Amino acid sequence: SNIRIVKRKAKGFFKCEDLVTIKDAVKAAHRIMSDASILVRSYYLRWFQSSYPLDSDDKELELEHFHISMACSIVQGITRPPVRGVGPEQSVKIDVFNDMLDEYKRLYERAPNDKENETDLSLSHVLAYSIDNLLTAYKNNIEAHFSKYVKRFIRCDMLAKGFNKSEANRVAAIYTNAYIYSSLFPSKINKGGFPRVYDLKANPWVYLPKMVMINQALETDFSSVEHKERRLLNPLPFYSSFVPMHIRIDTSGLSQLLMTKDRLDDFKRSYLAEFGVSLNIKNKGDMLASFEKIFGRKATSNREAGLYATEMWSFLTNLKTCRQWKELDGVVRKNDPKGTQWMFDNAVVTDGVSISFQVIDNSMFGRKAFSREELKTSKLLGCDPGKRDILAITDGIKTICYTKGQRDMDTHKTIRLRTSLKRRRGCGLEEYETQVMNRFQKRSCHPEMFRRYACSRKRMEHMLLECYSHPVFREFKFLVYNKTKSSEHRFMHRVLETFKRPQTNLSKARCASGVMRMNALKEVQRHGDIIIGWGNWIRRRFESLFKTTTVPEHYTSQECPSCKGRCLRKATGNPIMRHHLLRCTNDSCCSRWWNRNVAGAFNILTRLL
RNA sequence: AUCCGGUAACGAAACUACCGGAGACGGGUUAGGAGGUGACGACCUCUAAAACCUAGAACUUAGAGUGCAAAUACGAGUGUAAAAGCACUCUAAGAGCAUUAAA
Ligand SMILES: [Zn+2]
Repeated sequence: SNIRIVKRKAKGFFKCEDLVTIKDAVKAAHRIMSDASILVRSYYLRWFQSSYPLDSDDKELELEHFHISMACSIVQGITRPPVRGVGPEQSVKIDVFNDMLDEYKRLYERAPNDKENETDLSLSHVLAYSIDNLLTAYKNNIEAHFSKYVKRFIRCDMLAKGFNKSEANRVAAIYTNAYIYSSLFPSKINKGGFPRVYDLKANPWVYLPKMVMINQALETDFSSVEHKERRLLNPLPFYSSFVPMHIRIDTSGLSQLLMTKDRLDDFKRSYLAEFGVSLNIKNKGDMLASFEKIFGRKATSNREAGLYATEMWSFLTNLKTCRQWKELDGVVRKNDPKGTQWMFDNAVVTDGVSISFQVIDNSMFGRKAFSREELKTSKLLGCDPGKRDILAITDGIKTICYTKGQRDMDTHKTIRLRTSLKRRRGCGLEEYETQVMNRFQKRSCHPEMFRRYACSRKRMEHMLLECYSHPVFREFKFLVYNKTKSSEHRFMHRVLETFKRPQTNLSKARCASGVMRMNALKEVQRHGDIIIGWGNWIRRRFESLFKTTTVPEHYTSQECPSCKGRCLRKATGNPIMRHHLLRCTNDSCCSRWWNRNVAGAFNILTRLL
């Protein structure tokens, strides 16, 4: 199906009287989720010491959906398991609640208190979607960063054994290629002979214990290794940021928040008068009943049911009487070949400052089902995606780069940091956050080190949340998104004007050949008439205005256009070995001075030609 | 304090130096422009804002328009009688979120 999102400010969307409830709901959601994540993280660490190496008669611990749900109940002070019924399958899961409950007592050094976290509002339903995001986070972190752990462990070992820090990466790469394509890998799972990549995607939980072991050794085993090389990772993600996070609100969730039995009667009377049908609702919880019993008759089609959801939002929100409704009232973009029509999807995501609207295709609205010759005339350009500079563009006679500093100035980097320090320093919390908490780095995986950090934060949790609850922090969170487009769009506009006119010089770039001059003199007047090369190593928005192509990156930083062989290496022969100075290693070269951007970008463009 | 461009010492740097332009989130609070002598200044008026305070808005780029701010001479050496910037309407091209995280 087709799904799209629209992001706008939340001002005016909610009614004035109901605005207070929404604001307070966000605070409770962040506190419960943040505390729950720490409790879950601590529990898993204890399981690591329970059995390692793993036994052959038991399966690895995999976190299920109800694990996080029980954790939230413990935080709120629930005294008994939420499990319903008795059966062989629930024999083990029932006892797990007691173990987790005991762990919560062990984490803190004081008697648990219930009302320090409970809230009178019934915000249980909202927490349902927040759990899903955390669960999916573990899979993404394990699969993506697994290869990084392997290289670092081998890299640290080489450094410890006295081997030079230059060949350590090469040695690690050789081992990594063989195993991927001694104790850092398990036995091959798939019997079909496929590479280990398929095995990694088969299940991420199997490899999670291995990463935990790697981190523990890195903290203490490699004492002599330099601090810079020992960059600790976070195999177990957890919500550490104190800033409130976003939440998802649906029709069922919205009713549980704002609807009340006394106020419910007003909705029933309004619906009956305006539609002539009386709802079969007698209590607040009856609003979640199936469509069959709501009216006593069944809908003729799936799209009919969707219309019911839309009207519910109108009563509790100014959906059709707000400024933002202009872009959601069946607006069709000018450049859609299919002429698709979109409408509100009865879903809202907000954090109290910014609101994101979910809009789906009209054709699929309701109950969804289960789920070449242009190169001759076009002007050619190449790119060399580096690290210091996000992107670089060359044409054989001049170069332009999108430096990291350019984005920093556009995003108001200095102001954001300046404002944050001053506001926090007013309450005196700066010393505790930096001087104290820095001694107990959160990325540590040992139970003892983590326990010290966990209890320390709990003591100052009340003060920290109030200080970080100021909207100023969230305002900057929206500012970066708004300014991100401006920084990227302006650079793309500069690209057109940079090469719109024929180059005014023909001899400054001595390395330029006859072919380079022929392409430079070409005149362009449209965005789509320019073709920009790209490499395997931001491209989402660039392709929307300019056509792109892929070029191999093999040996693109050593080859030279007018030499018998590779001649590019780091500059030598001077007392100072500067950061990015490059000098040719032979006199038979068109140019003796080179830099990272021009040296690599020029070769990429040459291959395209 | 930083970004961009040029200049040499064979498309050279976080210092090898110099020169010409941008910019410091929103609101209240300071110095610059224009005008009762569009001569300077004597006296006032419209806009605007670095340091400080503060629970506080906004979909993005190229261009086209409208709409703003009012109070030297004649004569019998002599008396006196449009800029910075901002707001709105348009055209063209775009328009999917929440987070974990790093060489
Ligand atoms: Zn060469």
